[PDB]
Amino acid sequence: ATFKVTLINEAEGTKHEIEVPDDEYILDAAEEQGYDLPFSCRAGACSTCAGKLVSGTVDQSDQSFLDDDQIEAGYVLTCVAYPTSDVVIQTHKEKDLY
Ligand code: FES
Repeated sequence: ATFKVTLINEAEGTKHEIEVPDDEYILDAAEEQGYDLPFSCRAGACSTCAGKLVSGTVDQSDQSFLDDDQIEAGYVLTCVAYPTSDVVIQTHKEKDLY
């Protein structure tokens, strides 16, 4: 399957839509589609690529940085997240972390 992923940059007031394969991480699909997003480690072990879910679900089983409460709050490391449905997510949310 292929899921629609909506990227929202609150500070910039932008909204971009991408199509993401069920077996591709969101960050990779975004870049391929023309949208560069923040990243550093690209391995699920930092917070640079953090985003926050608005709706939809992801599989980010490979991540290691976020604690359970952060995940509960809707945080996602885009570099290692696969969409599991259509998703609405806010990007550039690193600063929200502590
Ligand atoms: S860039 Fe480090 S966890 Fe995604």
